[PDB]
Amino acid sequence: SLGAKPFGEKKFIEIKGRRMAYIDEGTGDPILFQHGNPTSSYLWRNIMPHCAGLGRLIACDLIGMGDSDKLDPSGPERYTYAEHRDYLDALWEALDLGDRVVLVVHDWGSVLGFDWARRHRERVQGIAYMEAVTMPLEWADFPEQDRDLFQAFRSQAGEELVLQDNVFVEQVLPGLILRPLSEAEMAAYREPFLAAGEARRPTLSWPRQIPIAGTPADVVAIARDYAGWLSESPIPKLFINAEPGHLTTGRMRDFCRTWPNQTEITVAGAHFIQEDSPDEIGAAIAAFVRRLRP
Ligand SMILES: [Ca+2]
Ligand SMILES: [Cl-]
Ligand SMILES: [Cl-]
Repeated sequence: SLGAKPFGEKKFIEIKGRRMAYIDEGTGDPILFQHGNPTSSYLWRNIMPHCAGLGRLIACDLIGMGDSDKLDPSGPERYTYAEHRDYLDALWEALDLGDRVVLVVHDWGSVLGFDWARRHRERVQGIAYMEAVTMPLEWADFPEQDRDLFQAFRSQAGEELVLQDNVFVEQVLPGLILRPLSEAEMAAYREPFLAAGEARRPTLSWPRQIPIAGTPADVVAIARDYAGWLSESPIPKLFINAEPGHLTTGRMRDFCRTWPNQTEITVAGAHFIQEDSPDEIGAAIAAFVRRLRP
């Protein structure tokens, strides 16, 4: 069902001298849910219950997000993809995930998860993905109506929009969810970002890192690498397509539809589809995991 309550209990662990927060419920092989910008483990709260008893259910809060520590001193050079990956790699190592992991990914969680899967392919049992960065983008691949805003994030205007005015949390987020969010739901999304200034830096560093028209080159190369790999990998896949969808449409979707050994369903949603169709998404993930784990 829908609902504003988080799933399970937040746990904390020290990583590179910082505390990171995560949900870790149940036993067995992990089903690892990764949020992106500007969300947290909270994104998965109505989806994870569908996988009850099917494995160890894990959702990590990226550094500087959710209940994870902020980086200090924060600034325009902090919270790059590379820095997030250092923290998340270390957290995932610390969690003792074993060698039959099912990844469930979204948004920046997909860049992180697809890249981790490429690097740890022997340990990946299945990959479920939705509204994901399936390959590097060209501007034509970025949803037309949001181009100007994201171009502004990727300019000097970004600090005012995001650090001062919290545009990613307050405008982009509800703008890409089809149903109205409750007061409690927005409170949960707002909480890590209540203070103006550097507390909000992760939500600006993220759009600045999106691999678009060759920039930034490091993230482009990472996405190029995992795009080639996923297009050939026999690892079972679940593609949760969205209508109307947002990012994973057009050529982005044409491309991921070429990936081997893949099941697809379509659910209602734009970008943050977990808030529109959580039960349809959860049901599909659970069915996928049941087939992977007979
Ligand atoms: Ca909306
Ligand atoms: Cl095992
Ligand atoms: Cl972003």
